[PDB]
Amino acid sequence: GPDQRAQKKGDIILGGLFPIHFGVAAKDQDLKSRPESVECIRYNFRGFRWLQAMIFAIEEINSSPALLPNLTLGYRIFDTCNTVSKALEATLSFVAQNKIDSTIAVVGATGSGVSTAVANLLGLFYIPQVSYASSSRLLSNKNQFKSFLRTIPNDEHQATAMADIIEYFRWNWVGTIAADDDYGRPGIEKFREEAEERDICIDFSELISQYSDEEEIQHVVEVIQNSTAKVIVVFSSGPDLEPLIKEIVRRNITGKIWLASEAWASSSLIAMPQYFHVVGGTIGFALKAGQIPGFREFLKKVHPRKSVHNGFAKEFWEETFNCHLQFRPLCTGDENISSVETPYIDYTHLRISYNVYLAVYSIAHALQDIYTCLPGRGLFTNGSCADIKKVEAWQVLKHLRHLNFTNNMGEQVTFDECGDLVGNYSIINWHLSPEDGSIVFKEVGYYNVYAKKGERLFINEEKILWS
Amino acid sequence: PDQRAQKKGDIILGGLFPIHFGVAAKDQDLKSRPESVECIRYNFRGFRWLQAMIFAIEEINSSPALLPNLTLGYRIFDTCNTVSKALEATLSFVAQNKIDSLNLDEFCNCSEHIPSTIAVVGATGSGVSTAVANLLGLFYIPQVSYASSSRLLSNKNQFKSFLRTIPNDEHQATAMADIIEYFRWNWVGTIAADDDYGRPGIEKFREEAEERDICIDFSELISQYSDEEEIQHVVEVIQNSTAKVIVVFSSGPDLEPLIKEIVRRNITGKIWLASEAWASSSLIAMPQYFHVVGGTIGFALKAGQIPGFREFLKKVHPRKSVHNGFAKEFWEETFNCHLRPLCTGDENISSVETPYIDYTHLRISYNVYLAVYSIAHALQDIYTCLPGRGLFTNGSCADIKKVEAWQVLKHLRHLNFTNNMGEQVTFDECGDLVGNYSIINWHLSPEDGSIVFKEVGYYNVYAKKGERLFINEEKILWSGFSREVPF
Ligand SMILES: O=C(O)[C@@H]1Cc2c([nH]c3ccccc23)CN1
Ligand SMILES: O=C(O)[C@@H]1Cc2c([nH]c3ccccc23)CN1
Ligand SMILES: *[C@@H]1O[C@H](CO)[C@@H](O)[C@H](O)[C@H]1NC(C)=O
Ligand SMILES: *[C@@H]1O[C@H](CO)[C@@H](O)[C@H](O)[C@H]1NC(C)=O
Ligand SMILES: *[C@@H]1O[C@H](CO)[C@@H](O)[C@H](O)[C@H]1NC(C)=O
Ligand SMILES: *[C@@H]1O[C@H](CO)[C@@H](O)[C@H](O)[C@H]1NC(C)=O
Ligand SMILES: *[C@@H]1O[C@H](CO)[C@@H](O)[C@H](O)[C@H]1NC(C)=O
Ligand SMILES: *[C@@H]1O[C@H](CO)[C@@H](O)[C@H](O)[C@H]1NC(C)=O
Ligand SMILES: *[C@@H]1O[C@H](CO)[C@@H](O)[C@H](O)[C@H]1NC(C)=O
Ligand SMILES: *[C@@H]1O[C@H](CO)[C@@H](O)[C@H](O)[C@H]1NC(C)=O
Ligand SMILES: [Cl-]
Ligand SMILES: [Cl-]
Ligand SMILES: [Cl-]
Ligand SMILES: [Cl-]
Ligand SMILES: [Cl-]
Ligand SMILES: [Cl-]
Ligand SMILES: [Mg+2]
Ligand SMILES: [Mg+2]
Ligand SMILES: [Mg+2]
Repeated sequence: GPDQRAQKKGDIILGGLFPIHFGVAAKDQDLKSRPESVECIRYNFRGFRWLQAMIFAIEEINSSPALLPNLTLGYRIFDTCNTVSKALEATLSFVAQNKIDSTIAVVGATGSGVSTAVANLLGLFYIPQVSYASSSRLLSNKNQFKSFLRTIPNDEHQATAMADIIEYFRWNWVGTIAADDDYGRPGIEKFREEAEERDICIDFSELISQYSDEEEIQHVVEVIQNSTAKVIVVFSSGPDLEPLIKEIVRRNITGKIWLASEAWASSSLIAMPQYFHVVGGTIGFALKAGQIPGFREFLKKVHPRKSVHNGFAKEFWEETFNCHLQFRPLCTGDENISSVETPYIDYTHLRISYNVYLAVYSIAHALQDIYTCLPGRGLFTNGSCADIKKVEAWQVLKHLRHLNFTNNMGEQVTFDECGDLVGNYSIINWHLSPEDGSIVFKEVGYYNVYAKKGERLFINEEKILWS
Repeated sequence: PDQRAQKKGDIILGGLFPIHFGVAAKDQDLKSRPESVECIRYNFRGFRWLQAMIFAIEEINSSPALLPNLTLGYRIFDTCNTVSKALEATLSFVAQNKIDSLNLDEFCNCSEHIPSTIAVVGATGSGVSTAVANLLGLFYIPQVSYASSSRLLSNKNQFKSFLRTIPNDEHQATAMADIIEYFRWNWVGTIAADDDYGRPGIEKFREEAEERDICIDFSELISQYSDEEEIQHVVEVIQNSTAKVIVVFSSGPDLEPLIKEIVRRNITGKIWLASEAWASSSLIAMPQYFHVVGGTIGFALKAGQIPGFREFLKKVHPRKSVHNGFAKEFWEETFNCHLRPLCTGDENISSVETPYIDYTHLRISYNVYLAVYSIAHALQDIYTCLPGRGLFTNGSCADIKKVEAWQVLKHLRHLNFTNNMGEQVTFDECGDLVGNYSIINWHLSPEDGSIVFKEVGYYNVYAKKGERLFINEEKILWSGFSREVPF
């Protein structure tokens, strides 16, 4: 498969897909010469941290005598660059054996459009796929996506929560903006429905993307400028929102109340001090934080020399310290992760990282249920058991479907009939640090998804800065 | 990959067609290894589409002028209107390319006689074509769809190798808004197939409706595989709404279960605005639904002609058609027999009415024909390329003895030829072809008792905004029969 990867041999192999870069180099192909492989661009430190959470979980599991005693979990982890084409190249390598007719499960991907394309392929071979971040309602369809599960909740609930917040403040007038993809469009469509139900009037609705040109961006900015709406609901990833926000900042459009979907509510591409005059005071959703003891210390042990199995550690180092590995100064190999602020280690809560950790543990526990299976008490024909020495992916899928374990936070993890894992949301608000000058994500509330109308939303208004 | 239509040649075109309407829905409990899904419900019109591709290729091969050195072969698979079947097929189309991408030729035992697919014709449903395009685009294999009209496929960043001989739905959705504004209708309902055809068609409709101050009372989603509760919910929304006009963006197969239940409950007096995929669908235009579905107003693509195609169609035979492995089941389904009594092998295609041969106009069939000819002409442009005047680096030319798919794509992107109807065929920068629409209205035949598609207007996409619609109000029969409005 692909050149740059994180790989380690084992008895049972987990595939991994993570956005180590935010995108791909805009060399629009006129096809005058044979297309070359496209270059990934813009290092995603947070994504590398996500990838680390998978490697951490696997090492921790292998270090546990109790969990899967006979066996070692290995891995094969690739960079998607947030792009369907790269994700799919990687995925063709995961199914290489099956297609000729060995990867037993896949953790990923991030964007719902990437996970969809991956799922169409993995589902052919009944290889289970557990996404840590793809939240589109479209992936809940088990007729189309037969092998897909996720440790993040479905956006039906988040979109409803957005309508509930607006109704809570007795607002009645908003604008909407959505990424033109399988995350933004179904999220905002559900929002529209719930908003109409609550007599919230929507003054405009625009689409954006990472690749919107100057005219498209200009048009959206003009719609925003010509509207009396103050509250703008935005369902988008950071990369898809960034070009719009840059232009809004350029024109100094001040005083908007931004309501942020979870994909950009914590995005370092948007939460930048020099945008704060436009973007300050945004209110957004975040998933519930989880804890992973020892993960931060593991993170600080990365090294381009010592990390033999993780071929992304090299570029990570070069990007962090702005150097080149043996004029771009050469890296010493002795520099200090703690001296440079990036999202790699500058975080307070683990959210998506926790979902990654749970995705791996879901797979591991499903395998453990195979290991401990007693004849007659199994899930397959005639109460038969699968053989863990010769496990097939479809058996792991079966076990993932019936999985029920208690996680380190004391919570039961099970997947519903659609492969979804239910969850609540935290509500955060963008403040400026008086110490730091940086944007701080203050928790101001939470949303309890499965409570009765009018008992779901808990907000501490006193904590909100409207700028 | 078992049943297929296949024939060797120097240059191979892939094909994808919905020979069945769907698959046997059977939730797998995964107590034993999953088996492949069963395709169900023979699609005679789709088999005709597949025939138009084979016909075009035989015609081209019979032409001394067009591609003289070379023969075009083909490898054509049934999608059953499903992503998974389409993708199994597509993995065969890219088998060679894929081995190269992963260096798999060295690390496992791999053949040296895997024939290369140079272009693919298909698929039908936009949801299927999108998934196929993600894969074909990886290898820059050109894909020319004859029916996938979603605006999403116009995105060349995502779908690098996709083109089509059908217009995208942006104008069609606009036309629906124009018609409503024309009749001063308001508080309309919308229904869309929950896929990449229905959702973006209705989204564009919503935008245009808003621009014209048309209010929408409900918006529901449906599919072929909706369960009883889902269908019941949508029928209840329709029952509880004051809306008389309902805009429906869906294929026939995705609409059929909803319509059956609407008929079951005798919901009458609705004005249905039909997207092009179901405005002529034999699954919906059935006499016994006419009390619900009569008077539907919908869109139809421009017809084209293919001399000799009808006669080619009548030549099909389970014995003689060695290359077309769908001919067997076609025969059995047409004559209700087995190779249910045994088939003689001598029965007559003209004795049984199915969509195979019971048609007036070739529309999607013509798109299929043009898709194949688009590929052939792009190849011809390679054949006739003169050094310095070529499309590649330094005005260089491709070698037609060693053509690569990406070069065909390049040529398709700049293709400009004149078709048998005297029209220029070119694709815009998004891989799209422009087309007008006829507006049709569902009448009942006084002779036949069957549903007839009366032209009552047209939509000219070349005219200025607000001057594209023409309707002849006098020709509309409301609820299918009434010249008096309202009644
Ligand atoms: O499904 C999707 O496309 C989004 C992608 C996404 C989510 N959360 C994120 C955090 C960082 C980067 C990307 C994301 C939630 N679902
Ligand atoms: O893009 C899609 O999914 C639809 C599929 C489709 C169209 N027209 C048709 C006629 C007959 C059967 C199917 C179709 C237009 N685009
Ligand atoms: C917004 O206002 C500008 C300046 O008055 C006007 O000319 C333009 O047509 C408007 N643009 C949009 C997209 O509404
Ligand atoms: C935007 O407008 C403010 C006043 O609201 C003005 O000071 C300046 O032009 C802009 N703000 C900044 C931080 O540049
Ligand atoms: C999961 O297991 C716990 C502990 O036995 C049990 O209480 C809970 O009811 C189970 N949940 C499901 C959904 O099976
Ligand atoms: C959300 O939190 C509430 C309050 O702690 C709890 O009762 C509920 O079960 C949680 N829901 C989910 C889906 O985790
Ligand atoms: C429609 O009919 C009545 C409205 O009062 C009610 O019993 C039923 O639940 C309604 N259904 C829907 C989908 O609105
Ligand atoms: C259904 O209702 C209409 C009258 O509005 C008509 O088509 C038909 O006579 C009715 N049939 C039944 C069984 O109710
Ligand atoms: C195609 O060819 C004709 C003349 O043969 C030319 O005039 C026309 O502009 C061409 N079409 C396009 C879209 O370039
Ligand atoms: C569309 O309609 C008008 C004639 O009504 C004409 O200008 C144009 O040629 C038509 N285009 C096509 C592709 O038929
Ligand atoms: Cl990803
Ligand atoms: Cl799947
Ligand atoms: Cl981000
Ligand atoms: Cl098809
Ligand atoms: Cl493509
Ligand atoms: Cl149909
Ligand atoms: Mg262990
Ligand atoms: Mg809009
Ligand atoms: Mg020839």
